[PDB]
Amino acid sequence: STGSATTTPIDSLDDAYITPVQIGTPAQTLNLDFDTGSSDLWVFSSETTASEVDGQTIYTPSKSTTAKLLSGATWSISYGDGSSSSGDVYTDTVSVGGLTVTGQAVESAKKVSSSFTEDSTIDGLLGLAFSTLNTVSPTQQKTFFDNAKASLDSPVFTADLGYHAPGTYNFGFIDTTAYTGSITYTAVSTKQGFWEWTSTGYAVGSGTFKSTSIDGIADTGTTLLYLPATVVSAYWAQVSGAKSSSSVGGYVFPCSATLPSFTFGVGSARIVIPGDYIDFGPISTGSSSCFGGIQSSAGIGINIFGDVALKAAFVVFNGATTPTLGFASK
Ligand SMILES: NCCNC(=O)c1cccs1
Ligand SMILES: NCCNC(=O)c1cccs1
Repeated sequence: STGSATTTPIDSLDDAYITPVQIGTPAQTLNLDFDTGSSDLWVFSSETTASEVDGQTIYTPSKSTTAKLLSGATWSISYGDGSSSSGDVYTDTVSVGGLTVTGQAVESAKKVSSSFTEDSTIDGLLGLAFSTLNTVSPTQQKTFFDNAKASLDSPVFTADLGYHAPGTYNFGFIDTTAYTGSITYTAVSTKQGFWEWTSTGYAVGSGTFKSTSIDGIADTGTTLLYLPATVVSAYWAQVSGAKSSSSVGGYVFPCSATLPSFTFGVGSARIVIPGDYIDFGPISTGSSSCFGGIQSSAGIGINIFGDVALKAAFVVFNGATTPTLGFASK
């Protein structure tokens, strides 16, 4: 089997991407944030505290003939950005882009943190990291990809995120029309439950490439590119008037700037992030200070190849017995 779904930026900055997902019988379509950095599929629901719902579409398990309470199971998750959610669990039929899984754990939120409530465009998350990170207790649950894998034509999914445009998530096949050149594959560690890999180095603009190992995760659920402070300082040093602002919480730059590109290495291959991809717009409405798309990971404890990086590539998440990542230009 295969599936193919379009993913759409939630706003003009690409702060996140939403992908429609069919849950239940008859289908209830929710717009979920596909997150290769977490492993829970959770939704706003008829159980969510009413004051914490503001415009999201909810899953109502009592209206699905295939929904079953997963008795005793609860979940609770805290993300790296400080946001959180928790609740109970149903199993139900979940389809993405024509690919159906029966008996998928659908984690129903009873509580969500303010940043979820305040984002009316995201109806929940669909985790695509390794199932070892799933938070359901006392019986850990599998991701949608892990449940689908055996049925897929190839045990893979691909992320093709757009810059200020829609893109695609495919499951079970590699669309050879969607990228240029060849795909370079690189090793993955699953030891922390993430799609963790080692980049071979970086360049700033037309500068020389620096060969250096940068361990990090491929995380579609993180907006920005988070790298070591040395690398980030080298990038922003090429932008007149850029500075790290403790008050704003990262590097800012004059909105009048033309940003340089940023290149990262994948083995002997190179992915180029155009400068425009690194502009996240005014820090507040009407400001002439703009927020940078490359930020330090020093406060995180891991480097994160988020959407800024991933949207410059066609990315293969290879879930073979030994997982690997693939990157191609496009
Ligand atoms: N801070 C806004 C609410 N949190 C989110 O939208 C998340 C997306 C992916 C991981 S957390
Ligand atoms: N240098 C121009 C300031 N940047 C912007 O207005 C936007 C960034 C992303 C969408 S608009």
